[PDB]
Amino acid sequence: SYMLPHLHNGWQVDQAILSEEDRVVVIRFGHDWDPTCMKMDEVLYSIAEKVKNFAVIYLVDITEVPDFNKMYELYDPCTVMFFFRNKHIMIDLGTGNNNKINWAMEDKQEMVDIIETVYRGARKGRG
Repeated sequence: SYMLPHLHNGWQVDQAILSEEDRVVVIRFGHDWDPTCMKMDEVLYSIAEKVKNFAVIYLVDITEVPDFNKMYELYDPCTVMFFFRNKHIMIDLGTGNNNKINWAMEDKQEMVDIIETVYRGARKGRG
């Protein structure tokens, strides 16, 4: 089961997005034996509990998760995505130059920066 909570089901995903009960939510799409995921996951452990009370990340594999396959939906190595207010928002784990985080590169540095603006920015309130 590991630490970083995962998810692979339309019922758990469609419900998880709305079942935040905190603030935001992070989701990763790729493979269990993916390199880009190994790097991102490494940072998660350091940037998880730090604000888990507000944000709720969830790993996902582009094979077990029935997120509309169509026929050849697969093509990209890996990538991350954030969800807030039950909406799909494009937020990179820690863009170093450009393009989503498919190659993975930021560690607990670029991440903490983005997560700080996302977790705090995607609050929707008046705190």
